[PDB]
Amino acid sequence: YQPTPEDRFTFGLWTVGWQGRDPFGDATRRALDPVESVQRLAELGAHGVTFHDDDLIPFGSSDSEREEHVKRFRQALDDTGMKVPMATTNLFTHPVFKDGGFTANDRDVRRYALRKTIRNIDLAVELGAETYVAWGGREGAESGGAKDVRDALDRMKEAFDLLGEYVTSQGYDIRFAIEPKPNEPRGDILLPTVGHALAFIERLERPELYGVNPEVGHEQMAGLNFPHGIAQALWAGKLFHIDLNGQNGIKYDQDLRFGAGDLRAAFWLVDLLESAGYSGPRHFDFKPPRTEDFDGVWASAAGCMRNYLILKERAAAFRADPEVQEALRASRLDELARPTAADGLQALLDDRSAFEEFDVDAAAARGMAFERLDQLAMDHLLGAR
Amino acid sequence: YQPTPEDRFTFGLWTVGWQGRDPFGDATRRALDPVESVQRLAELGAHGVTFHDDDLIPFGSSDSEREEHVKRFRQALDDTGMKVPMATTNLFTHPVFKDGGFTANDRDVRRYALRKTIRNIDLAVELGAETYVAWGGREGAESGGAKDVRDALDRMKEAFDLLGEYVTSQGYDIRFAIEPKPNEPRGDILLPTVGHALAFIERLERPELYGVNPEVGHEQMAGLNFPHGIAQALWAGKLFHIDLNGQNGIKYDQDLRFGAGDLRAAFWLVDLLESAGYSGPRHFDFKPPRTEDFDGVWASAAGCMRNYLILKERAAAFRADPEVQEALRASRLDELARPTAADGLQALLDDRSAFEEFDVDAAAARGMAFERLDQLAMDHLLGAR
Amino acid sequence: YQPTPEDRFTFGLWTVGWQGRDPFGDATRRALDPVESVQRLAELGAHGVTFHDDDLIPFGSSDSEREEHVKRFRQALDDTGMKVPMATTNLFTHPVFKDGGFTANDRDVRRYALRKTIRNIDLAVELGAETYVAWGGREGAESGGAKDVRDALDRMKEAFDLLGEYVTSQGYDIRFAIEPKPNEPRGDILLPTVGHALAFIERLERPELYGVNPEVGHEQMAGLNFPHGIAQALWAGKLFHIDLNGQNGIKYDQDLRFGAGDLRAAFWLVDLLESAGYSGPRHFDFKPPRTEDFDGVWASAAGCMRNYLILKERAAAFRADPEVQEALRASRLDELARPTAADGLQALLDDRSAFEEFDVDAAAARGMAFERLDQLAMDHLLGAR
Amino acid sequence: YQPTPEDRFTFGLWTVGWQGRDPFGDATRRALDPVESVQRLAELGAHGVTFHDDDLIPFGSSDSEREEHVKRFRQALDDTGMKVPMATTNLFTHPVFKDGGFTANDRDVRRYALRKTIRNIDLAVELGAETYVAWGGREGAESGGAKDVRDALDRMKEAFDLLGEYVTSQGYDIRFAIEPKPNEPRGDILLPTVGHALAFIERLERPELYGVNPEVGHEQMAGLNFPHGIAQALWAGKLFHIDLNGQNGIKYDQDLRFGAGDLRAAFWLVDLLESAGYSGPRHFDFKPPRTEDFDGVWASAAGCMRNYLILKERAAAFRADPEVQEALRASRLDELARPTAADGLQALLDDRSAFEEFDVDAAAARGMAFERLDQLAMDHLLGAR
Ligand SMILES: OC[C@@H](O)[C@@H](O)[C@H](O)[C@@H](O)CO
Ligand SMILES: OC[C@@H](O)[C@@H](O)[C@H](O)[C@@H](O)CO
Ligand SMILES: OC[C@@H](O)[C@@H](O)[C@H](O)[C@@H](O)CO
Ligand SMILES: OC[C@@H](O)[C@@H](O)[C@H](O)[C@@H](O)CO
Ligand SMILES: [Mn+2]
Ligand SMILES: [Mn+2]
Ligand SMILES: [Mn+2]
Ligand SMILES: [Mn+2]
Repeated sequence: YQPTPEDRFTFGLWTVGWQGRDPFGDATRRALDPVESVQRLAELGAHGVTFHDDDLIPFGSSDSEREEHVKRFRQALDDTGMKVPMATTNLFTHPVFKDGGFTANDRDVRRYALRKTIRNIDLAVELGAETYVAWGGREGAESGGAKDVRDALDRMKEAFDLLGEYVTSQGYDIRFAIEPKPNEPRGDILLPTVGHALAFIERLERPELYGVNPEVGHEQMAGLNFPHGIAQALWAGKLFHIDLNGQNGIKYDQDLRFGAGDLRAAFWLVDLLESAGYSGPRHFDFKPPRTEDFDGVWASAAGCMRNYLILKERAAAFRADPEVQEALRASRLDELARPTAADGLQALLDDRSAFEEFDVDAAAARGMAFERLDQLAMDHLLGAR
Repeated sequence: YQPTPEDRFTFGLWTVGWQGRDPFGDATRRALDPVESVQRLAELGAHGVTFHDDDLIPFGSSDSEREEHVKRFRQALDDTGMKVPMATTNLFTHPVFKDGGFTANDRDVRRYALRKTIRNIDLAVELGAETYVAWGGREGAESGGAKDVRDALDRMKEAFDLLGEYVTSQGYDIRFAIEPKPNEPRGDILLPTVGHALAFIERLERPELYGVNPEVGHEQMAGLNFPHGIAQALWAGKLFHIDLNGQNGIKYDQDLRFGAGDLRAAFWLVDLLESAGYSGPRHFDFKPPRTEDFDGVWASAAGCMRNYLILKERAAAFRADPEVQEALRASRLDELARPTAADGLQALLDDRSAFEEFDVDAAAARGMAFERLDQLAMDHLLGAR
Repeated sequence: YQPTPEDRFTFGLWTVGWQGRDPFGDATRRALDPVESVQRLAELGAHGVTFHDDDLIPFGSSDSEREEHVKRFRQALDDTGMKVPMATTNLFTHPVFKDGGFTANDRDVRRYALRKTIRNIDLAVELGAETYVAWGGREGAESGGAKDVRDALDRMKEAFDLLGEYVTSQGYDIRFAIEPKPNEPRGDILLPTVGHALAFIERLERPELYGVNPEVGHEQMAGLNFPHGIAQALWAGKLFHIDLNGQNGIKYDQDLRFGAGDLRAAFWLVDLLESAGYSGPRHFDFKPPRTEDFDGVWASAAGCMRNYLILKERAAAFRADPEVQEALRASRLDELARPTAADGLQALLDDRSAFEEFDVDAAAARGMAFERLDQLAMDHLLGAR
Repeated sequence: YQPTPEDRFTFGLWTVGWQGRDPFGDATRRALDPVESVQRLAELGAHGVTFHDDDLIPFGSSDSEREEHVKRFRQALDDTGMKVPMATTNLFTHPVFKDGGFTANDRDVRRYALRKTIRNIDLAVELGAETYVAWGGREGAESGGAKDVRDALDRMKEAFDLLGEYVTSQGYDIRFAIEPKPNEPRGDILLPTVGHALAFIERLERPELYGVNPEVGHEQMAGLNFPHGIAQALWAGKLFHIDLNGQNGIKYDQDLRFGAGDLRAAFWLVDLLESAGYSGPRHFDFKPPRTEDFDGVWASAAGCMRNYLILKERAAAFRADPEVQEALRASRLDELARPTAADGLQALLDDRSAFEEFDVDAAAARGMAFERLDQLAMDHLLGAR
C-alpha cells in the first residue's frame, strides 16, 4: 500500500502544519516551514500540496517579503517535483472577517475580501493551480436578526459573478469550487450542504465556471450520507475537487485522518470515486491530533494515503467478485439502471400491466436480498472473503 | 388570536386523522371519517384540507366506491366552504413501495408508482388543487450496495419529467412541490434537504413546473437552520408550499404541533414568510401525540393556528419598533442590502481604498452590535418590551 | 466464522419475528410462529432465545391458551437444546401504556404494569432465565408540564423496589437489568443513557439485584461512545446483559444487524468485552430490514454472529501483536494502569518533582504516539497487517 | 427585570473575558483586567464572580506576582461587595494537559495536575468559595487504543479521593462539583453526561463531598433534555452548582447567552430550579460572540440575567394560574405524586382490581390532555394569556 505521485494524493499546508491550537488549548507543536512540509510530503509519496494565501505569505507582508516567500516555495517544488493543483483564500482568521468576507454586513469589508481573493487567484495561476476553492467559513450568523439571508445570497452571488468576470477577462484557465460546511465557526454557515451549494451555483451568471469541493466530515456534521451527496455532485457534473478526512458523527469538526471516523462510508466513497473514474486530486484536509509530535504528524499523513489505497483494493475486489455481481442482479441493480418508460407517456398510460393488471401482492412479496449483498460488502471490506 | 379562513390555514387529513400507531405501539384512537374532519377543521377556523389518494379512497377501492368517497367528500367541502389547495400520492405505506416508488429497483414497481400518481393528479385538478406534493419517503437505502444513487437520480428525473409532460399535455394548471426529508423511514432518503431538492429541480426538462415543499422538522432532523433554507428557496423563487410543525432537535421525526420544538426558529420563520409576503397555504403537517383523545386532537390543531398568529403579531411588532429599526442600522443590515461593487470590476480593481489603503484594524475593531439586536428580538417574542 | 452454542449467541423472538411495520408502512412479512424461530435460530448456531410476555402469549390469552403456548414453546427448546437466558415484559405496545407503565400518571395503570411484570417473572424463572430486562420505552414525555421527573423517579424507584422485594420473598435467582434509551418512542425517555441508569440503581433499596442492559444503537442515538459506556458499566460491576446491533449516528433507532453502523466502534466493543472476559449472552436486538423476505431475515441474523466472530479474531490478533504491545508502551498505556500516588497524600505534597521542580515544557513536548497506535488497530481490523 | 445581588447571579472571569479566539480565528477583543470585570459585573447587578487559577494568576507567576494579583483582586471585591462562591483549576489549556490532567497516560502529569489543583483549593478557601468545580475537558480520547477507560476511571477516582482526603484533613468547608461534557475538545470526554458523573460519584470514598455542576449546552450537545437531567440531580440530592447558557442543538459548544438556544427548555429549567427551591448561584458560563465589541459584551452578560428574570416571572404565573392547576389535575399530575402501592406487595398481589378485574380498554381510552396543558405553558411563556 505505497503511494506513488500517480495516486494523485495532495495535502494542504495547514493540515500537517496545524500547531494544535483548539478552543480550549495552546499550540502543542512549533510552526512548520512550508519548504519543510513540501520535502517531507514528497518523501511520503504525495503528488502535491495546496495553500491559503496566508499559509504561504504572512499576512501583512511587503511586496519584497511576498516575493522571497514565493521564491523559496517554488524552489522546493522544483526540487521535489510536487505540484500545486489547488489554491484558496484565507477569509476567516483575521478579525476583519468576524462577520464574513463576501457576505460581511460592512460593504468596505466585502470589497476588501474580493481584492484579497483576486490577488491570490493571480498567484495560484502562476503556480499552476487548476482549481480555486472558496470556503466561506465566516458567512452566516449566531442569531436570526444579524443576517438577512436573501440579501446575503445576493452578495454572495455578486462576489462569485465578479470573480468569474475577472477570470474570464484575464484568459485564466482556472475553475472555482465552493466548499459547503453546515456550522463552525459560525452558528450556522450559508450554503451549509453540497445540495445548497449545487443549487446556488445554478443562479450564477456563468455556472459552468463553478463546481463543488465537498468534505467528508462537513456533510457528516449534518448526519448526511457523504457518498450519496458525492453521487449527486457527480450526476450534476460538478465534482471539481474533494476533501478527505474522518469525522465521528454530529459534533465539532474533528478533521481526523482519512479512514478514521465512519469506515464503511469511507469504503462506499472510494468505491464510488473509483467506479465513476473521478480524476481530480485526492486531497486530505485533516489535522493531526494535538496529542502528536512531528513523528505522529507524518504517521497520520501517511495513514491517510494508506487507508485510501487499502479501501480501493477492497472496493475493486468487491465489484470484481462474480458472487457480488450475481447478488447485484438478485437485488435488481441492473433493473435500476434501465429506463422506467422509454416507451413514452402514452404507452405507459395504455399499458394495463402497469396498473389495471398489475399484481401488487406478488411484487410486494419479492425480497430485495439487500442484507446478503451488504454482508458480501462487509466480508470484502474486512478481507474475510 | 382567532383564525379566520383569510389566514390561509390548512391541514392534511392524515394529521388530525393519525390513529397513533408508532414503531412500538398500537393505535390509541379510532379512524376519523374525512367528512368529520372537514366539518371540525372548518369550525376551528381552517381554510382547507389536503389529502393523499389513499386518505380519501381506501386502497383497492372499486370505481363505484371510489366515486362514493369522492362524492361524500365533495358534499362536505360544499357544506363548509373548505378548499383543497394541495394534494399528494401515497407511495410509502403499501409493502409494494418497500424499496421506493419512482426509484424502486424493480422497473414494474416504478411504472405502477407513476400510474398511481397520474390517476390522483386528475382527481386533485378536479377538486381545485393548485399544488401537487411529492414526498419520496421510500426513495433511499439502509446499505451502500442496495442503491446506485446516479441511476436512482436518473429514474427520479425520468419520473418527474413524465409527470410534467402529462400535466402540460392535459392543459392542467397545477405545479409540483418536492418535499425533502433526510431520513426516516429509509436509512437515508434521496434529496435529503431543501438545497438537494433545489439543485435537482434545475436538471428537470421543465424546471419552472417544480418548486419545493420544505417541512420544519425535516431540515431540523439534519441540525439545519430552517429559516435559512426557506430564505434560499425564496431567493430561488421556488417556495411553492410549506409544511409547518415542531421538532426537538436531531432525532426521530416528532411532528409536534407548530410552535412546539424550536420556538425561536418558529419566530424567525414567521418573520420571514410575512416579510417576504409568501402567499401560499400555511399547511400544518403534524400528529397529535398518541397520549391524546379526540378532544386533545382538536386542541392541538387549534394551538397550531394560535401559535402562528401570536408569532406573527410579535414579529410585526419587532420590525415596526423604531428602536429595532435603529439597532438594524447599527448592525449594518442596511449595508448588507447594498451592492458590493456596482461600480464594476475595473473600478473595484483601481480602488486603493478597497486594498492598498484599507485600514483593516479600524474595520476589525467595529462591533457588529448583534447581541443587543438579538435581545430586542427576545424581548419582543416574550412580550417583555 | 461458524458459531457454535459456546459463543453464547442469543436473539429476541421479536427480532427475527419483526413483521416490518414502521411509522409509515404496513407489515411486509407474515408473523413467524415462536417454534419456527427456535428451530431456525438453532440451525444457524444460536445458543438461545429471549422473549416478551406478549411475544410468546397473545395479549388477553386465557389461562388454557396461555399454557398451550408455553407447552409448545417448551417442546421446541427441548427438541433443539436452546436456552432462555433472559426474559422481559411488554409495557409499551398496548394503548393502556401510552403514558408509561411504572411512571404512568394514572395510578391504576402503574399497579397493572407491576402485576403484568410479576406474572412474567414467574414464567421466566420457570423457563430458566437468569436475567430479567426492563426497558421503559413509554416512561417519559413530549412536553415539559406532562411529567414531574422527581415524582416519576419516585414511582420508578417504588416499582423496582417492589419487584426486588417480590424476587427475594420467592427465593428466585434472578437479577434485573435496566435498559436505557434516550428517545423514541417518547420525546424524551427517563434514564436516557447507561450513566443515568447506573446512578439510579444506586438509590434502590437492594442495588445488588440490579445492573444495566445497554444497547449499541441507544447510546449512539445520543452521539455517545458505546465502548466508553460499557467500560463504565464494567468498572461499576453492573454489566448484567448486553444488546448488540448497529446504528448510523443520531437519528431514529435503526436496529441494523451487528457490525453495520459504526464498524470501528463495533471492533473496540468486541475488544473490550473479550478482554474484560464478559461472560453473559451476546444478545442481538436487531430488525431485519423490511426490504427482506424470510431468506434475508435468516441472512441478516447469521451476519450478526459472523461479524461478531470476525471482529473477535481481529481484536485478538491486535492485542497479541508484539508491535502493538510495543506501541501501547510507547503511548504509556502501562503508566495509565499505575497508581498516581500510592505513596499517599503527604508524600505527594512533599514531592518537589511533582510541582516545584516539575519540567512542564519537557513533559508537554513528549508525543503520545496515538496515531501510529490507531493505524496499527486499523491495519488489524482490515486484515492489512 | 433588574437584577439585584439577592438573585444570586454569578459569572466566570473567562466568560466576559473571552477574547474571541476560535478554531479558525484570532482574538477580536483585548484582554480584560479581572478588576475591571469585577467592577463592571457589579454595576450590572451581579452578586459575584468565579475563576480558574490561571484566570487570575498568569501561568508561571512567581510567588511575589502571585500575591500582587490576588491583592488587587481582593481590593476589587472589597470595593464592590462581590463574592467568590466558586473556584476551579485550569487543567486543559497548557500543552502538558494535551492527554488529560487526572487521567493523562503519563503518571508525572497526573501528579502535577493534583498539585496544581491543591494549591488553588487553598486559594479558593481563602477567598470564601464554598464550591470547587472540576471540568476534566482533556480527560478522554480521539481513538479507541489510546485510553483504557477502566484504568482511566481508576485514576480519576484516585485523584478525587486524594482531593477529598486533603479537604477533610485541612478542616475545609468546601464541596466538589464534577462538570460533565460529552465531547470537545476531546473526541469523547470521560463522564460525558450528568447520569455518568452521578454514577461515578457513588464509587468515591466519601460520596457526600461530591455533587454535579451540569451546564445547559453540554447535555444539549448529546441531544438530552436538560431539565430532565437536572431533576435527576435534584432527586439524588447532588445539584451543587449549575452553569447556565444557550446552545442550538447537537454541534460545537456555542456558549450563547442564557435564554438563547432552546428557549422552551430554558423556561422549564427555570420553572424547575424555582419550584425545587435550588438556592445555589445562578452561574453564567457563556461567551459573548466574537462579533461583539466590549459594549456587546456587557449587553450580552446583562441579557443573561434579564432572560432568567423574565422566565422566572412567566414560570411563576404559569404555576399560579388556577386554570393551569385544573389542567394539571386533568392530566393526573396529582396522581403521579401518589405512591403506587403503599398498601404493600402482598396487598398489591391480592388486589383483583389491579389485574384480574382491571378494565384495560377503559383506562386506554382516557385522554392524558397534555396538549391543552402544553398550550397553557406556551401562552404563559409568550405573555399571551
Ligand atoms: O473547515 C475548514 C475547511 O475545511 C477549510 O480547511 C477549507 O477547506 C479551506 O479553507 C479551503 O480549502
Ligand atoms: O414525513 C412525512 C411527510 O412529512 C409526509 O407527511 C408528506 O408531507 C406527505 O406525504 C406529502 O404531503
Ligand atoms: O428499543 C427497543 C428496545 O431495544 C427493546 O427491544 C428492549 O430491549 C426490549 O423491550 C427489552 O428486552
Ligand atoms: O466547556 C467549557 C467548560 O464549560 C468550562 O467553562 C468549565 O465550566 C470550567 O472549566 C470549570 O468551571
Ligand atoms: Mn476542507
Ligand atoms: Mn410534510
Ligand atoms: Mn434492546
Ligand atoms: Mn461550564
